[PDB]
Amino acid sequence: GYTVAVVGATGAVGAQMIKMLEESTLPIDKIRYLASARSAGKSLKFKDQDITIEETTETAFEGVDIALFSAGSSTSAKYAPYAVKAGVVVVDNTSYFRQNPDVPLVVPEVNAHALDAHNGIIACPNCSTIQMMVALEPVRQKWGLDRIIVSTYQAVSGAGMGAILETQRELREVLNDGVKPCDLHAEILPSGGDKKHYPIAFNALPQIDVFTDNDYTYEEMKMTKETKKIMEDDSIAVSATCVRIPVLSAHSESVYIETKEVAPIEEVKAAIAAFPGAVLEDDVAHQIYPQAINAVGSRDTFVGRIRKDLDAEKGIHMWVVSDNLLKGAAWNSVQIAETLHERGLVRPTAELKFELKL
Amino acid sequence: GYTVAVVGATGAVGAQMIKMLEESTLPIDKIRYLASARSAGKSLKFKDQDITIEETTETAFEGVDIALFSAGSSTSAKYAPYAVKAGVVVVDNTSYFRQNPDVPLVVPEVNAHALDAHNGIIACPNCSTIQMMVALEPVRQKWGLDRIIVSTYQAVSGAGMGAILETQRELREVLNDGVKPCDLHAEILPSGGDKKHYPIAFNALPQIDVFTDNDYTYEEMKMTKETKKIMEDDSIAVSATCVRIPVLSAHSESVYIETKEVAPIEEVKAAIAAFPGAVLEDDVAHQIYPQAINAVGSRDTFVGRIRKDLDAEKGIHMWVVSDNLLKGAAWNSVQIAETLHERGLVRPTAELKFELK
Ligand SMILES: NC(=O)c1ccc[n+]([C@@H]2O[C@H](COP(=O)([O-])OP(=O)(O)OC[C@H]3O[C@@H](n4cnc5c(N)ncnc54)[C@H](OP(=O)(O)O)[C@@H]3O)[C@@H](O)[C@H]2O)c1
Ligand SMILES: NC(=O)c1ccc[n+]([C@@H]2O[C@H](COP(=O)([O-])OP(=O)(O)OC[C@H]3O[C@@H](n4cnc5c(N)ncnc54)[C@H](OP(=O)(O)O)[C@@H]3O)[C@@H](O)[C@H]2O)c1
Ligand SMILES: N[C@H](CC(=O)C(F)(F)P(=O)(O)O)C(=O)O
Ligand SMILES: N[C@H](CC(=O)C(F)(F)P(=O)(O)O)C(=O)O
Ligand code: NA
Repeated sequence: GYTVAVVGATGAVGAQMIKMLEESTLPIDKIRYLASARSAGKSLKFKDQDITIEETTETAFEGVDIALFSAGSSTSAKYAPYAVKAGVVVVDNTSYFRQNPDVPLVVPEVNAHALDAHNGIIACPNCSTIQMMVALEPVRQKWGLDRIIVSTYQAVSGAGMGAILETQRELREVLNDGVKPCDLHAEILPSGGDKKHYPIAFNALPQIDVFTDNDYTYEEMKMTKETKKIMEDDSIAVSATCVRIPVLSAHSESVYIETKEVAPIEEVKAAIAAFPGAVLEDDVAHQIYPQAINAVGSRDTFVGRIRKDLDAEKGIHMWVVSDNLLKGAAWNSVQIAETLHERGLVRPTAELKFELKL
Repeated sequence: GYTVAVVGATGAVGAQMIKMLEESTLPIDKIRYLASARSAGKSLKFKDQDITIEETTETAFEGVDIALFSAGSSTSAKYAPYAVKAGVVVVDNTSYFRQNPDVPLVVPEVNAHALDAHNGIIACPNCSTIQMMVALEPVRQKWGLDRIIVSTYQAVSGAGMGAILETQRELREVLNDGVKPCDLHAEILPSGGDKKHYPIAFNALPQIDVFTDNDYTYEEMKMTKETKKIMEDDSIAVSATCVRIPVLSAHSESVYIETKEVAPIEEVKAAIAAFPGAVLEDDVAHQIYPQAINAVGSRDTFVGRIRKDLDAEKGIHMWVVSDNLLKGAAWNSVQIAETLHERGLVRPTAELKFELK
């Protein structure tokens, strides 16, 4: 069996990585929980076992077969290359390595083939991108994809445990203490590292991550760039608006596409229904559509409100929902590791292709 | 001055209509509040004065100059034609008369001209449509509009006072009682008149109003058909997705447009800033963009996140936010009434064109 390390075991994704590992088929002989100096020394469960949390260091990866990283881009940049050098296969939840040509960017239902040529690091894509890829890939396979316009409705757990706690505090202050939403104090949202912070309670913040040079945010551009890499087609036009709403878990997305060929809606429905990891929830006669609260806890991606555009021949609208901590993060990572095992790809990489930052 | 009646004075919109009238320049000699039998007798304030709520009947409109309706489509269906008969000018905040060719469907900043030929009824458009029209008209004036794609983030107050209280209860039960959002009991949302009801707490419900036979909701279809009427151009392609989110007040909209001619972004920002009723809130270097919680209480429509599409040369994305009970309803209605007064259009209609029921 494998020695498996979870880096960032204490965070929101880390907690779900633990759960998905507990429920995994992976033969695990030994598990290790790694975090920062803040959590080192504390204890955390794996099933019934007590696991002591260790500080993540350059030397902490000896004897490790598989390491799942979810501790921010900084941690992966510093330590993932040292893990590869130790002989680990890293599944990385951060954006740091995603656009590196030596790094597969994988949703297993879409591009498992990319895993075969890995060089020690597999990047888990952006959470909002992942669920959109599951929904759209069965459509692309049959009718092609020319463009995507997406507006997201994103849960706060994607910004981490602190953002979850901030959201609950703000809501409790409003609903129990009578504080006005605009009088709330915020410390993290919309973006922890950015200069200014705004309340999320009873609000909708059209900012996820920091702004880039082109007035789109990094989140919006990640949706653009990662889609093109995952689907291996730079010609797919993608533009996004990414918005944080008062939901703790599960991202929802209003997705518009134009296919290359006319895609009859009933066949699109059937195509999505038949695609692994995708579930059709589309019965408007009984008000059946994907809902964030129903998707929580499920590894599946739910698709409904499917209908053609009122004017554009090749245009289709839909509503896509998935648990952002599961398919958006921890489940996608564990599924990658299971696929690596299936394909006999869990082994050291001889040639190091990644800078050691010390 | 005028005698002004508010029909549906006790509701969420009714309360804001009172507030907008209290803050209005309209010369009001006498104020009347109308509602159902359940409210008849009770008292509501107009500034410092005590006004007794009257039951709305087909004969209760004698002497009235202006009637603002926001009491449901069936209430306007039954009573507005009798108000017109009595010589009233009706400003209707329901969807009922909106597609009638004899009825102007008005956003004052956009199509005030349409008021001149009114036949006693002027329809206030759908809330989510209004703020989109305020944002987009200044762009259409200069570079035209080929298509609109819009995804909404709608506040629960649009569904009425009960939807607010249902949302608050649900959130309290999750946060205070540890009830999973899954297990919440709902009675109103997504749509009061529909068969099944779902929790909104920590959720996003892709249903507003009921479904039509083309799989779009009436809300999505209203944004389509009302846009075409307001902008007087049936050639504008409009497709919408309308979503309820856990916000009490103010609608947000992710709006994609394609113009007829390429519209330079700084000029688009300048045109929106210069347009009455629209405010530019767009300074990404300082994280400035419209926000629902900031828009509550204001008559203005706030526009930001303005940027060209990454690929379509004439494509532009933006973010539009307005208080759905103000510009979305009560303020648009009162502003209509003020515009009628300015244009000398508050007078009895000679020819009745609406069937008495
Ligand atoms: N409510 C509770 O009683 C409870 C439950 C769960 C989590 N928590 C705590 O709340 C914190 C919230 O985290 P967050 O909002 O900042 O984001 P987060 O995404 O939820 O977690 C970030 C993860 O990255 C790890 N990390 C950060 N810097 C690191 C470094 N230099 N080297 C190795 N790992 C590093 C963190 O470990 P560290 O934990 O050591 O910082 C954490 O596991 C967690 O870190 C956790 O300690 C509390
Ligand atoms: N706790 C709650 O669930 C909640 C809270 C406040 C009010 N309500 C009542 O529930 C009903 C619908 O719920 P909602 O929250 O969506 O209300 P709403 O939209 O905020 O208000 C609807 C308004 O229309 C009026 N109206 C209804 N039927 C009428 C009729 N046949 N003739 C004249 N006026 C009429 C109501 O007056 P009336 O008040 O006289 O009915 C009310 O002022 C309303 O009638 C409202 O009064 C419910
Ligand atoms: N902030 C996250 C998305 C991110 O920006 C991220 F976590 F860095 P990713 O690795 O791209 O999923 C969110 O709102 O869900
Ligand atoms: N349900 C309302 C919109 C409506 O359906 C309406 F109140 F009937 P309208 O008069 O068309 O604004 C909302 O979501 O805000
Ligand atoms: Na194998």
